[PDB]
Amino acid sequence: PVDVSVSIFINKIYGVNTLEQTYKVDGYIVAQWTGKPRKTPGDKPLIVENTQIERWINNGLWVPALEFINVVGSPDTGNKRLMLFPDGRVIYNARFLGSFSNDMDFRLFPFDRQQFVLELEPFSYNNQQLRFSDIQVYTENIDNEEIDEWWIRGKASTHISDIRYDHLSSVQPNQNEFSRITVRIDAVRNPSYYLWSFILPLGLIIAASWSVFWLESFSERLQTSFTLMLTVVAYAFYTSNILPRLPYTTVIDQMIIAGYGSIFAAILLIIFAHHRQANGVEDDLLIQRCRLAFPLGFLAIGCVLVI
Amino acid sequence: PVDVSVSIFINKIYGVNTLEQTYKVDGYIVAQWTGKPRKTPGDKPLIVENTQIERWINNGLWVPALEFINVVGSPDTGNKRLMLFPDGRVIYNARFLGSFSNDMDFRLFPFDRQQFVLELEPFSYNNQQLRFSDIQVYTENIDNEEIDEWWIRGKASTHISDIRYDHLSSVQPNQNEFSRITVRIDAVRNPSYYLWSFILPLGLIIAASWSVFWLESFSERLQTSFTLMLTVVAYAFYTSNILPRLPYTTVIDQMIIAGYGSIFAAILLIIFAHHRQANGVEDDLLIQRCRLAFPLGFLAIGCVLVI
Amino acid sequence: PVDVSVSIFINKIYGVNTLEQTYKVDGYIVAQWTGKPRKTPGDKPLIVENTQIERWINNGLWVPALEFINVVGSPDTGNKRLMLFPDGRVIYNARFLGSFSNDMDFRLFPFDRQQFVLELEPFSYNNQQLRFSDIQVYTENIDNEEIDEWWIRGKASTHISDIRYDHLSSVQPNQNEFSRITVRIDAVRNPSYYLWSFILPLGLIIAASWSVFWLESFSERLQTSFTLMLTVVAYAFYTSNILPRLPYTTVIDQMIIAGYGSIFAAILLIIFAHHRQANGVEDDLLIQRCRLAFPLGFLAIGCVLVI
Amino acid sequence: PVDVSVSIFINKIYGVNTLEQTYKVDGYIVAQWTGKPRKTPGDKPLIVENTQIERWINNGLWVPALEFINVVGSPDTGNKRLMLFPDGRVIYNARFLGSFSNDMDFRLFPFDRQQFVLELEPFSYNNQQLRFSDIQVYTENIDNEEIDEWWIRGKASTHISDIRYDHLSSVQPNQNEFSRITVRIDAVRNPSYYLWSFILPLGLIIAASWSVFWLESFSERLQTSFTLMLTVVAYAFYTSNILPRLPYTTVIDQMIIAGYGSIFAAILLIIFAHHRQANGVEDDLLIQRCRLAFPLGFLAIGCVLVI
Amino acid sequence: PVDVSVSIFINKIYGVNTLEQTYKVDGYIVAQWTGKPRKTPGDKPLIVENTQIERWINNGLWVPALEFINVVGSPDTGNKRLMLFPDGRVIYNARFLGSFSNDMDFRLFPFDRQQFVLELEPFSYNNQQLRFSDIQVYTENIDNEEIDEWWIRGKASTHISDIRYDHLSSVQPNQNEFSRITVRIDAVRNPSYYLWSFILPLGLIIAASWSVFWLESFSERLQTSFTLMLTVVAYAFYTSNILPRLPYTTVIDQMIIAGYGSIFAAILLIIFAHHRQANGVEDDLLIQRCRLAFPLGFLAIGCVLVI
Repeated sequence: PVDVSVSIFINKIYGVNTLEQTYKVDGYIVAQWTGKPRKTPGDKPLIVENTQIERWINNGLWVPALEFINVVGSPDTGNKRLMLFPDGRVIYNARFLGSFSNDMDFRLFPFDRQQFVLELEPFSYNNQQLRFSDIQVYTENIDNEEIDEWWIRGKASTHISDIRYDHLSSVQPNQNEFSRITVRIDAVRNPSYYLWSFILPLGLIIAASWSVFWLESFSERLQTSFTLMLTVVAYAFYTSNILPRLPYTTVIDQMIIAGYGSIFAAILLIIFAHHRQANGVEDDLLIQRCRLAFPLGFLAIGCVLVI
Repeated sequence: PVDVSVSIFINKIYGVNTLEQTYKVDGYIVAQWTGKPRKTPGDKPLIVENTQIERWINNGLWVPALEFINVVGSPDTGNKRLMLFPDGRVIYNARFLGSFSNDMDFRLFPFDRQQFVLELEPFSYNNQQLRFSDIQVYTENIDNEEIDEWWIRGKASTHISDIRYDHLSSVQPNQNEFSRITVRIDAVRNPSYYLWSFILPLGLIIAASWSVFWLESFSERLQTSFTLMLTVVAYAFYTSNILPRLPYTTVIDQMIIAGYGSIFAAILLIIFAHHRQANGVEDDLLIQRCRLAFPLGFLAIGCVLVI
Repeated sequence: PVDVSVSIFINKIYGVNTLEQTYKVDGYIVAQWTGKPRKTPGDKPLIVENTQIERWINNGLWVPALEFINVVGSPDTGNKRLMLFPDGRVIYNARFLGSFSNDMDFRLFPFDRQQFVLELEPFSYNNQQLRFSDIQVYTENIDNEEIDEWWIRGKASTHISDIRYDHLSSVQPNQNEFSRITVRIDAVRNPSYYLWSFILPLGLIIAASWSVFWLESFSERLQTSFTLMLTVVAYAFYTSNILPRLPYTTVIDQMIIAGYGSIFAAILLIIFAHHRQANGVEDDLLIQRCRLAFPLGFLAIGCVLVI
Repeated sequence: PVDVSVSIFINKIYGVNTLEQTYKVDGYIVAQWTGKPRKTPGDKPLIVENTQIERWINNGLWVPALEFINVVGSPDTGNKRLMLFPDGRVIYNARFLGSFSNDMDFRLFPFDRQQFVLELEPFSYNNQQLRFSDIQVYTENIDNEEIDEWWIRGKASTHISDIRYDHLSSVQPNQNEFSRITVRIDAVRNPSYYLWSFILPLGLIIAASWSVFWLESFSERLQTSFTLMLTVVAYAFYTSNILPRLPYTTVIDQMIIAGYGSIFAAILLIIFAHHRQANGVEDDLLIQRCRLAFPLGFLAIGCVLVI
Repeated sequence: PVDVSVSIFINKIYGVNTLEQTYKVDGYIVAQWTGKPRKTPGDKPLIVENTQIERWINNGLWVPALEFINVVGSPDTGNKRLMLFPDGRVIYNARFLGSFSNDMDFRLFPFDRQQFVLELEPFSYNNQQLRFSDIQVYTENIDNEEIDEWWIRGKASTHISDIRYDHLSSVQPNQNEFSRITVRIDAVRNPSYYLWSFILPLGLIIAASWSVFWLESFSERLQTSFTLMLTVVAYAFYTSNILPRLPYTTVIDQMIIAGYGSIFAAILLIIFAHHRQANGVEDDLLIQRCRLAFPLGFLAIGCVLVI
C-alpha cells in the first residue's frame, strides 16, 4: 500500500487564456517514497541527473508516473533528478512548465476573483496512495501590487482525496480508487488599469452624450447624436481590441451597451419632442429640459446592474 | 482476425479554428485484446509505464498502431501504459491531445449547429477489428455555458464501420477492408454574446440611419447621410476584427451589407426627392414622408433573409 | 538502377500564407520497389510499424530517403510502416503533413489562379529512378468551396523528369541526374465573399461620393468632401486588417486608390467651380452639373483598368 | 568541495515580453573544473561534441546539471562540447537560447528602467561551488542607441551569492546551502520613437482641443467638442493597439486620460458659460475668455504628474 | 591542419522580423574534407543517410560540429547524408532551415538597402581551416521581377578569415585562431507597393488639408480643420497597424508628423488671421491668401529633410 509524499514548489503562474480557459505554471515537484535498500557508492546518498534516470528503470527500479490530471498537453520538463538513499527511500525531483485548465467566471471583468488549481494523481496506481501535500510562495499583500497584475489575497489550500472512476472496474474488480492531490490558489483582479483607463473614459463619453440636451436648436441636437453614436462605436472597438475576448458580456462590455442605448434613447426623444406639440413645430414645454433628468435616468438603471 | 476493444475518454473540446476548420480534443484512449497467455511477476497483471513499452516491443510484443484518420498532424501523446494480463489479454492506455478536422458550416454564424467527430482505424491491419467503442463525457447542458462558449446537444453517437480503400488491390488480392470507429458529437453555438453585443448595436445603428428622413432641410438630409455611411463602415471594422474570420458571408455580414444598402438607397431617395418636383424648390411632399415606410421595407427584406 | 513506384494520397491543404507564398499539405505517401527475396514469418508479408522500422535499418535494410524538394522545413511524419515481401519487393508507407512553397501570383487578388505543387526527389540517388507516379484527390468541382476559400481546378499533373545539378558535378563526374516526381494541382479563388462584402460596399461608397455635386452650396460641397475623405481612409483600414497582407497592389487595392482620386478630383473641381468665373463669385454654371459626369468619368478609366 | 569556473558569453538580448515580464538571451556558457587526471589520445586535450557528450556520461563522467533558475521552460541547447584535459580539468561548453524572466516596472513607459538578469545555480549539489563568474558584452553608451532600443547606464555586474532553501532540509541535516551566480545588465527604453511619433501628436491634439473656445457661436463650441471627444477615442485606440500591452497606466496612458478630461471639462465650461448668466442666454463675459486660461490650468496640473 | 571545402546551396530567403532584426534562410550545406582511406562495399563510395550517420561517429568517424554563429536558436536540420570515399575524403551534406540575425537600419523605411549574412564557424576546432567557400544564389535584378519586396545587387562575398577570441586564451596558450566563413548578400527595397498605396494617399490628404484655406467663413475654416485632424490620426493608425513595427521614426512616420504639423499650423494661422486686425473682427486681407503659400512653405521644408 505504497506511501507517497508530495511537495510542489510554485515559481510562477503566467498567461491566462480567457477564451480557452488556460494558464501556465512553472515550478518544481517532489515525490518521496521508501523502497528496498541498496548498496550505494560509499554510504552517502547517490544522485542521478536527467538522462541517467531512465536507465535505472530498465534495471528494475520502479518509478511511478505522476500525471497532472488537469494539464493541457504534456508539460515542459526541465531538469529532473533522483536521490537514491542506501536505506531504500527514493526522491524524485523535476522542474516543469505546463498549461493547466480550470473553470473560471469572467462576467465581473474589471473586478475578478479566480482560483487556479493543480490536480496530481498517479497514472496507474490505486493502492499507491499520496501521503501529504505542501506548497509555498513568498509575497506581500496589500503592498507593491499597484505595480502588479493582481493581488493574491489567498494562500495554500490542500486536499488529496480519493477518486472513484467507476468505468471498467471489472478490468480489475474491487480496485479502482485513485489518490489525487488537489491544490487551489485564490486571486483577485487588480482593477486599477481598467477603471483608471477604461471605465472612466466610457462614462465621460456617456456623460458627454447627455450634454446634447443643452443645444438650443433641434437640428443641432439630432446631428450631434450621430457623432456621439460614432463615438460609442469607436470606443466599443477600442474596448474590444484591447480587452480579452470572451463569449459573454463583461462589466465593461455591458457599459458599452449602456452608451449605445443612452444615445439611441435621446434620438427618439429628440424626434418625439419635435412632433409632440400643440401646433406643428414646437419643442414640448418641459421636455427639452430633461438636461439634468436623463443623467438621473441613466444612473437609476445603472444601479440595477449591480444587484 | 484479432478482436480489439476500444474506450475513448473525452476531457475537453476547445479552440475551434473557424478558418482552417479545426478543433482540439484532449482525452484518454483504451485498447483491449487477448493474446497468448504469458507469465507475469507473481500472478498479478503487469504494469508497463511509458519508455518501457517501446522496449517490450523489441522482444516480440505486437502492439497495433492505431491512427486517427481525421487528425491533422501527429498528436501530443502524454503518458502511456500497458497492462499485460497472465491470461493473455492486453490493455493499452494513453493520454492524447490532438487537432482534429471535420466539415463545419459557419454561414449561420451566431446560431451554429456543428458536429465534432473522431475517426479511429488501425494503421496496418484489416483482420484486426474494432470490437466495440465507448465514450465518456462529464459536462452539463444547458447550465454553465454562460461562462463557456458552446451549447452541446447530442451526447454519444458511435458507429464502428468498414472502409473499402479500392486502390492497388492486386498487391494483395481479396483483402483490404479496415475497421473504423466513428465518433460524432452534436453541438450548438451559444448565441448570447453575438446577439447582445453585435446583433443588437448593429440593428440600432441601422435603425437610427432611417431617422435622416426627419431632418427638415435637404442639405441636412444629404450631408447627414455621409456621416451615417462612416458609422456603418466603422461598425463593419469592429465586426470584422473581433468576429472569427471566414471566407463566406455570415448572418451579421449580410446584415452589414443591409446597412450599406439602406444608406445608399436613402442617398438616392434624398437626392431624387429634391429633383422630382413641380417647379423651383419643392421636395416631393409625400416622398420625404417615408419616415416609417423605409423601416417597414427593411424588416420585409430582413424576413426573407431568414428563409 | 532500381525502379521505384510511388503513389501520393492527398487529404487536404487549406492554409495559404499569402505573404510567404506557402500552403500546407496533409496526406500519405507510398513507395514500392523490388529487392532480394527473404524469408518472412510464415510466408505472409511482414509488417513493421514506426519505431521498429528504424531498427530494421540498423541490420542492413536499405530504405531510400525521399526528400520533398519544395517543402519549407521538415514535415510532420505521422505513422510509417514497411511491407517486406517474401518475393523481395518492399512497400514504404508514411503519413505526412508539411508546409510547401511555390510561386504564387496574387496581383488579381479577388480572382486568383494558383498551382499547388509537390516535388519529390530522392535525397542521394541518381541511378535509382522513380518508375511511375500517381495522385489521389477525390473532391468534386464545382461544389463545396462555398465554404473553403479556393476552388479545385484541373487536378493531377505528373512529370517524373531528370535534373542536372551542374554544380560540383565534378564531385561525381558523368552522373548527377536525379529522378523527380512533380505534382501540380491548379486552383482558382472563390470571389463570392470579397465581392458581396468588399467590392460591393466600396462601389456604393464611391458612387455616394459623386452625389456631393447635388449639394447646393460650395462650402457644403467642399466641407462634405472631407467627410468622404475620412470615409475612404476608414475603408482601407477595414480592408487592410482582414484581407491577406501582400507586398504588391491587388485589384481591391487599386479600387481603393480610385476613391482617393475621385474625392481629390472633386475637391479640385468644387474649388475650381468657385473661382472659374467672369464676376467675383459665380459657380461655373455647367461645371457643378458634372453630377452625372463624374459617374461617367470614373467608369471610363475603370474599363482601361481592365485592358 | 568541487570548484567550478563559469564564464557566460552574451550574444543577444531583445524581444522583451512586457506583459509576461520576459526576455530572451542568446549566448554561450562555459564550466571548467579539475577532476582525476588521466590519459587522452596523444596528450592534446580531448574534444567531445554534442551527441558524443551524452555517451561519455554513462561511463561515469560526472557533469553537473547547471540550471538556469530564471529561464521560463527548459531552454534550447544548441551545440555543446567537452574538453577533457589530460591534467584532469574539463571544460563544458554549450550554446543556449532561452526565455528569461525578471521583474520590470513599466509605469514610466517611454522612459523605462530595466535590469536583465541571469541567475545560474546547480540543480543538485551543495558542496560543489562556483569559483568565479565572467560575462562578455562589447557595447557602447550613450551612442549607437540612435538605432539600438536600449541605453545602458551600468557596466554589467557579478554576485556569486549563497541561497538558504530552508525547506526539505531535514532530508540532509546541516547541509542545504547552494551557490548562485547572478549577472545583471542595466538598460533603458530610448524615448525617440514614442516621443517623435506618439507623445508629440497627442500633445498637439490636446492643444488644438482648447482652440474650441475661439469659436464665435455656442453651437459651434459645443458641437465641435464632441468631434474632439471622438478624436481622443481614436488616438487611445492607435496608442493601445501599437504600444506594448501592460496592466497599469503608463506615462502615455496617463496623458491619454488627461485628454478625455480636458474635452469634458471644456464641454462643461462651454455650457456653464451659457447658463451662468445675467439673463438666460448670455455667455458669461469673462469665462468664455478662458481661451488662454484652460491652457494655463492644464499646464499647472501636468506638473504634479511628475512629482 | 585539416583543409575543408564548403559549398552552400541557397533555396529561399523569407520572413524579415523588422523588430528582432531577423531573417529566415532555407537551403543546403556541403562539407568536403580528406581523411584516412578506408575500404567501402565494392569499391563504390558508401552512402550513409540520416540516423545511420550518428552510428558511424561512435566507431571513430570524426565529424565536426559546424555552428552558425549568428543563428538564433539551433536551426532545423532536415535530411543529412555522408559520402565516405575509398580514398579517404568525406562529404557531409545536409539541408538546413534556420533563423539568422543581423544589424539592419530601417530609418529610410520605404527605400532600404539591406545586407543578409550567414556566418559559419567550427564549434571546437582551431587548426582545421575552411579551404575555399562557394554559394549558389541565382538572383537576377532589375528583373526577377515584376515586383517584390527586395531586389538583389550582386551574388555574395566570402571572407573565410581568422578570429582571435581573446577571452581565456590560456585554456590553450598560443593557439586560439578559428576559421570563419562569412557570406553576405546585398538587397534593395522594392518601394512600389508602399508608394502607390501608402505615400500617395497621404499626400492627397495633406494636399487636401491645405484646401481648408479656400473655405469662406472662419467657423467654416476652424471647424473643418478639426475634421482634418481626425483624418491624420486615422491614417497613422492604419499606417502603424499594417506597417512593420520599429523602434525609430521611418520616412513614412515623419511624413505622418509632417501632416500633424501642417494641420496644426493651419489652425494657428486661421485663428491669428481673425485677431490680427484694425477694428476687431476683420480677417487680415493678405494672410488668409496663403492658400498657395502654405503649399510652398511645406514643400520647402521637405527638401532639407532630404539633405
